[PDB]
Amino acid sequence: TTKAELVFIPSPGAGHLISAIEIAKLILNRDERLCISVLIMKLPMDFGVQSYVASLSSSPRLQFVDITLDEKTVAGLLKNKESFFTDFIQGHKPKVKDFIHNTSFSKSGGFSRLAGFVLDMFCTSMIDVASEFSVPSYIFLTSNAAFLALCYHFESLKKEHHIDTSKYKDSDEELTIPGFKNPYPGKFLPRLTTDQTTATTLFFDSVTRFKETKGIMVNTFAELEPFALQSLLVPKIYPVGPVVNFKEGGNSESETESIIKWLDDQPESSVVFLCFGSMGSFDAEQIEEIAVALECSGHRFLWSLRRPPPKGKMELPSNYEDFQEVLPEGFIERTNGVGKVIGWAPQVAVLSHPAVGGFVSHCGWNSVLESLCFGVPIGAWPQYAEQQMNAFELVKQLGLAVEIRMDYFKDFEGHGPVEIVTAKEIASGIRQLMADGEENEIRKRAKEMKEKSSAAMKEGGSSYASLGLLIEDVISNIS
Ligand SMILES: O=c1ccn([C@@H]2O[C@H](COP(=O)(O)OP(=O)(O)O)[C@@H](O)[C@H]2O)c(=O)[nH]1
Ligand SMILES: [Cl-]
Repeated sequence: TTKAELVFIPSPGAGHLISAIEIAKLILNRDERLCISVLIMKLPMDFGVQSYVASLSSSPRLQFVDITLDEKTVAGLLKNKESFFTDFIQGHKPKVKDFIHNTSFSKSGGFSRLAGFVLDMFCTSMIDVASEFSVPSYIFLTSNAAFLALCYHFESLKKEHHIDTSKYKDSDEELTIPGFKNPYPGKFLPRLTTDQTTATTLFFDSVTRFKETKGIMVNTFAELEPFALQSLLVPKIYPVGPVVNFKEGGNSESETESIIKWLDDQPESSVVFLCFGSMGSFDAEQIEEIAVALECSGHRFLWSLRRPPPKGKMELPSNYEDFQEVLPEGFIERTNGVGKVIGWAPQVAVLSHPAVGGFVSHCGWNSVLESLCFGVPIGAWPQYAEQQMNAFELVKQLGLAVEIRMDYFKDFEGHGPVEIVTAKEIASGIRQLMADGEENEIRKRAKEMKEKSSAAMKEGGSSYASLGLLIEDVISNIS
């Protein structure tokens, strides 16, 4: 009884790999007639993927294959410090076709014909390898539907109408974008839409190749982004989210216990939770401005404070040993019993706790889906990538977040018009986020999304049937 194998090729890096495995197990646990091969690409300096890959146990219907090139080849692929990433992924094209002939599930025997490619956004170069075997490719976007509508619009502005999108940079003119109810102010656009860099022209070349695929799985659900989703036509969109990994309870549990044990002592829906994603940090004078707003607000707070990278290079934000380096004098011993300052945080464990009632966030989409899965309203303080669009959508389109400052951009090169958001903006945003008990109407819809996000994944839900339709078309390639 033959099955169908899907060749998952996520963009390199843990996070993309973890999201690819999450959606892979959703397909395997839904339909017995499918196996999946995840192809891992590893960068040289990526501790974490190396740490995470070693923990991978190959399920009987799920094989994790590592296909990276020898270091001789990879080293010769740093030639362009802004075309590295597209060059690196393309560099694995010959080792992908080798996997198809040797290590894949094909040649039979549980064993079955190859059936499709599910590629990440940065892996559109793999569409051509899938066509050498006369087999359709797919896209799995861990971003949302509104960002796909934004990519289609700016791909059209750049390649079809040949518009120089630099004009919209920090502008006050409002754009009409398919999938956005109200005009989009230019100053809220992600930098990838206005920056004329090398990386963005190669990124929008990948958006042009979205049209060659059979389908696109987006990490959202129909009731969350209804206007953005119904503006997308080619190709067929499958909202299968919210896809999210709760299982990795690890930051291991001993420090989470103290954080959880402390939140257990706080009143319910009373603590506003500070966190800014994997690479989010702040400069000395901005952390200063946050401590004043937190004290001046009067609410309980769990603040995740990480230490910045050296700015030369040097990987991700770290952790402090003591926050005597960072914090204003007396703030620590004055927020005794009301506030706590940590480094890396068990985000899902914190957001699921009943004491947390507000989530100030950079609006990274995985973080947003985690907050909405537990009904926690958001304070929007975006930093990088598409987060400025996530913020504008959550604040102005979905009524699910209060603005801290939507036109904020964290500059890694050492680009923005605003350096410091003030404690007066932070406290006023926090004051509005936790206000009015549970008659806060932004909090009211956050409650609703928790029920709708849970309903979308169970049988009968929009994401459940949409995922069921994705599998049917995948097996329709094999018949
Ligand atoms: O202090 C932190 C910051 C982030 N995360 C986790 O890291 C991911 C961040 O998601 P996001 O979409 O924001 O990705 P990013 O924007 O960080 O690249 C989520 O799964 C969070 O649970 C965490 O556990 N602790
Ligand atoms: Cl967690």
